[PDB]
Amino acid sequence: LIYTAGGYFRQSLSYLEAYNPSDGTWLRLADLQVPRSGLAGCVVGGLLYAVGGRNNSPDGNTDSSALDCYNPMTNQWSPCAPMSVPRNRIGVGVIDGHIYAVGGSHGCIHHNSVERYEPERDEWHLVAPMLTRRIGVGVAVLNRLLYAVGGFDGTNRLNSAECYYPERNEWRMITAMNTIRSGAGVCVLHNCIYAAGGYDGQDQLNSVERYDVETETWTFVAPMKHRRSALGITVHQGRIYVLGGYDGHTFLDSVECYDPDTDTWSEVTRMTSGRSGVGVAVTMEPSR
Repeated sequence: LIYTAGGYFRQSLSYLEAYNPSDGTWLRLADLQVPRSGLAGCVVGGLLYAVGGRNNSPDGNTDSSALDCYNPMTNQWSPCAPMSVPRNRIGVGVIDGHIYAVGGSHGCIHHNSVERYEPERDEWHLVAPMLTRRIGVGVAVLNRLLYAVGGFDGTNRLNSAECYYPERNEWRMITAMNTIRSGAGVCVLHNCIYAAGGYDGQDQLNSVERYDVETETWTFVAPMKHRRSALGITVHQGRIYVLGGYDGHTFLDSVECYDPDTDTWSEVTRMTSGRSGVGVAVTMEPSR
């Protein structure tokens, strides 16, 4: 199942829902302990983690350092140790069973800092900072290297990308994308990094481009049907799924699906309500 956690629709949301691409159903699961938008999702050892984000409520506006863990076998959330700082509009990636938290914001602070979570010790530790402050950064892992793509440095939006080498603890700039994107969806499919949609400071985007490590080159592929920034993204069974987002007028409930064999996008479902800034990941279906 494709799990979507939190998100925004003029309030941060607490929803955890899981899409069955065969059934078509949306399953409604235990609410997040705290309503959060701008968070990221990932899965380690079959557990779903909700990382960072921000609680936009009618009574407050607090960025979040929280790490929370959802178990599909108990349908229960439990908290983890938090990050060293709050990180709204965070990106995350998983290497070797460890969660890397990348960039994000805390008030006016635009982070270049990066930290690493170890599930077996419930500990975070800071690692080398990025070359660039990036909020709304897209994050993907390819061959155990961690890529940070695009984002917003507080003044300019970015097409640059950089690559973290864990065992050298250093960041290195790579070829920049063809398009400036903050709040894009970035994931890995087969052995390419995909960057889809986002915001260039003027328009929300429908274009999609993919990075080949071998040629160190970004190539455009087919665009999505709907322009969207702050979309959620994941990979399920060899296909990319993009969820929701914001198109300058609407918080979308559209979910589109990319087939790399046909280089075609299609709309496959709608979320139960439109939202942006969700955390998305894929794990084992809730045990019932």
